[PDB]
Amino acid sequence: MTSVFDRDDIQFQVVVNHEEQYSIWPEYKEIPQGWRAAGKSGLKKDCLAYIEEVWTDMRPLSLRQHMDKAAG
Repeated sequence: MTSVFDRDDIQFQVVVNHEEQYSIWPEYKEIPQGWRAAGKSGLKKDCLAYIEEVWTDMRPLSLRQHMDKAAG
């Protein structure tokens, strides 16, 4: 057996600009000065779903991306 161990999970995070716009950024990269991390960090699909909401309390309108494929 090999000891490499397959763990190909590339994580991202949601970043917000001073214009309160929501974008995605890889976890492994430093954020450009002027933005900050917000929401949840995780897979790209997590980030996609999040921005769709973009916050949600009444209804996750990411449901409209279920018409596309799977909200991710």
